[PDB]
Amino acid sequence: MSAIKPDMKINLRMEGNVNGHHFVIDGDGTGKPFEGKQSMDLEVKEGGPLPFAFDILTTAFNRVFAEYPDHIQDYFKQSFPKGYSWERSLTFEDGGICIARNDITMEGDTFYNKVRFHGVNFPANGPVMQKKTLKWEPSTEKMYVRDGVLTGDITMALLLEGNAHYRCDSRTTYKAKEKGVKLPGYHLVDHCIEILSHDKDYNKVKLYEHAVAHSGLPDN
Amino acid sequence: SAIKPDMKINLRMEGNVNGHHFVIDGDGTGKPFEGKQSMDLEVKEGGPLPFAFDILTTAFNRVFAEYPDHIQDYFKQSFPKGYSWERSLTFEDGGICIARNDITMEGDTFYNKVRFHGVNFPANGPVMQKKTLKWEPSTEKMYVRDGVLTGDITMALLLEGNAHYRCDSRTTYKAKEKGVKLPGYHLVDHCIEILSHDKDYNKVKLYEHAVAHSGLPDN
Amino acid sequence: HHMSAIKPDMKINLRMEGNVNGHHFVIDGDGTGKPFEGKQSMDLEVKEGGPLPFAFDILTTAFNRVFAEYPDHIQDYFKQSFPKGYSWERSLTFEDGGICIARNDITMEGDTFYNKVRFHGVNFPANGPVMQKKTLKWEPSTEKMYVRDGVLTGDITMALLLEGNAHYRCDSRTTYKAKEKGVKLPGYHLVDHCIEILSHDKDYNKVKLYEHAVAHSGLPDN
Amino acid sequence: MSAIKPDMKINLRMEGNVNGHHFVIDGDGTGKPFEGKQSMDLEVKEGGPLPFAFDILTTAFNRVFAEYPDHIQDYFKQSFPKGYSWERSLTFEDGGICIARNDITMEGDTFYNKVRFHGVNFPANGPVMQKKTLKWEPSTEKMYVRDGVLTGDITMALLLEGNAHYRCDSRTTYKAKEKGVKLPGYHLVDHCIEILSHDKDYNKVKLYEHAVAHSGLPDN
Ligand SMILES: O=S([O-])[O-]
Repeated sequence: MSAIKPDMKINLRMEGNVNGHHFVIDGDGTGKPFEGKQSMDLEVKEGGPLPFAFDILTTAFNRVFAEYPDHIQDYFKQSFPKGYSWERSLTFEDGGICIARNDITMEGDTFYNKVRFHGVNFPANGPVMQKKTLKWEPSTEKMYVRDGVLTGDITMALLLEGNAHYRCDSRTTYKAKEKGVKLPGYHLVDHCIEILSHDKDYNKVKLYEHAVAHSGLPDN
Repeated sequence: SAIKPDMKINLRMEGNVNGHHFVIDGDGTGKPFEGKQSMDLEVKEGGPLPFAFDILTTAFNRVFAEYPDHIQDYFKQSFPKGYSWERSLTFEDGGICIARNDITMEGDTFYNKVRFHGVNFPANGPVMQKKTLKWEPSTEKMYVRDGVLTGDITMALLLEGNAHYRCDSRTTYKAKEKGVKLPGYHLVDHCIEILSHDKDYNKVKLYEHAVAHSGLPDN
Repeated sequence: HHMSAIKPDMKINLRMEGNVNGHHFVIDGDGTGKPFEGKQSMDLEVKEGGPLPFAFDILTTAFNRVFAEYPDHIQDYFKQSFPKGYSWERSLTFEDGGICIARNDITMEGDTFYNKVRFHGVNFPANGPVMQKKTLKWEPSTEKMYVRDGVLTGDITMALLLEGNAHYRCDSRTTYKAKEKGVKLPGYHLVDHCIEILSHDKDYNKVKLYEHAVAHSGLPDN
Repeated sequence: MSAIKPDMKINLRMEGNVNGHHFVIDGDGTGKPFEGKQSMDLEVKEGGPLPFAFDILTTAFNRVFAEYPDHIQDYFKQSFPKGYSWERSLTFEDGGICIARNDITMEGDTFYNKVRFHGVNFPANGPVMQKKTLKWEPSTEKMYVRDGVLTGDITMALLLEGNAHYRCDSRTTYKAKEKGVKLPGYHLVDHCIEILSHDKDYNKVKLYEHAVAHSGLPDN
């Protein structure tokens, strides 16, 4: 009833502004929604080289690519073909704050992603502006309903040079476009996002993501 | 030098709160040295706004604050070239807004390019339900962090029914010209009010009064 | 690096003294567990301050990461911290302003872990779910373990299930410190947790608690 | 007739534990409730010399001593002779968290303060454990009612050696012991606290505080 196919293309356009620097990044990728895997090639079309760590944008670069077991309601796959949208806040431990949105629509075998990303108050000597990030660590999103809306909260951490970490708290709210899509119960979503390759200045990046929903111990 | 006793304000805000895009124009006047400014606002697009207009109002210029002679006035020292600010508002129910302003001057007019984005406001909360009455008067705590003037504020919106809605504000302020000397720690008292509005806030008259001081016992 | 003297089956002796919103209480615990299976359980008895005027659940995460199953590719700080032991301190920040801090000093004698627990909580609203006892249980969660300023630290996004099927969020931060020199710090990893009140009397003066915890490295290898 | 006299004495005993270090501090002071001023001599009875910055304890060492104007209800002066108590959390930007409680009663011309202070999760290399604090900057408490209880929130900042600042957010709830003390409307309370003198290791400290409530601008 979704018309979500086992192999899907992804078409993404993101425009943003972090600390006054405007950028536009295009993505073209492919994914396996039922396998919870996606990858994409990204190109900074405007505003490169980015004066800040590319990693902070990468979670903005679609929970339709999360493997859901049968015992958990899969709000995202049930949201199609009309699609859904999300809004997120990323609160970093040094006061940097970003918000992002994405409206996901599907035409055929392609998801289209309209992504906006704005960040403010990153310290000049912090690891984001000084590009000291190495990767996001694997994380687990906590998904619950609040005020009739599916919401995901995650304790996230960017690995830095020296193997220090930089903490970020994210909150995302997810909203099906079509009315009456059934909200899931509380669950967890394991995430692992990775930049597989990049040019020296991150004007081109290959990004990979793997996400699996589960109900926690003892069952997972 | 740059800043005259009476001064005009031209503002354009583009925003998106909870996915609703809007554009608001502002034409105003103030007295920088008395720390008072007033502005007429017209929602040019996205009207009527589906959310509390009050959340936008602190984004609608610290050059309009009365600084006393004993405290360095970074804002007036930033002109003619001007300065910019970036702000996050973290509301107690998870709603978060970020805003930027780039302020420039030509002649007797300040030009404000304002952007405002808000996400994650709950549908039955006072913001989406428009249950706000006003920002309470507040005090900004101004300090330097990582070489940047920063202002933090414990803010509270009065709601219908006499409850309050808490927000924490952090603003960073940056002069465009290199070498503007940063102030030491100080406070800025703020009072913002909507003086009038039409029923759906497509037109609003806004007024703000701000005074910088060094706290007790000398304030 | 050395023999821990941690046996596959251990006893637990716990004494907690605390104050939440001005109400003092003392709670004693006797339990047993399997450190290598990451499972433990204990019978708790409120020794005074009973019956508690707040939700018992907020105390439960304070009632030992030595009971967590670690795979051998993740360094297990807690088991190596024995025989001498370790201590932790923790803050719980609840979404409505309630804030708790808690400390445990853990030692081992023979086949028994001894836990000296303190718990202090302030600013919970009178009509909030903690003070009105509207909580059902903690949801399963995942702690993110990492080294922060040279100290092993775990941060958790937690949520209490309430009556009416709402959730009440809490953020926890715990610092863990071995008592002896030479304990190797682990790299970033995750710890799945699930805690549950198995049974209780009407006023929670008596409670049976169980916990299961498993360490892992996240996707793709978990 | 009034329980609040123009010249009052203060008797205080604090017991605390910060980062596992236990301590007991006794305080003997005087103040002028109507002028919003008080001072106290403190002596560390147990656990001295303290291994952390004494300044973090100082706001725990009574809003009875705040000058309130006629047009703002003075909850604190109206709470006596029976008294009131407060509970507070101090959330420092580097993860240190302190909670404190004070139960204040009165006998004759003396206030009795039973204070408890606990802190956890201060980093070894941070300004509290390294004793790099110089003072609390002057601040303004925002006072409002929430769920029937008078609550005060403050954006606070410790000046550090080197002219940096260390941020702390505090929230305090205040509750009269008598039923029927009328809650105030929203208002502000300016505070300044200062250590007037101390011995090298802070085993003896003289502390002073001045507080004035007001309605904000325009008025004052
Ligand atoms: O993991 S549960 O069964 O406590």
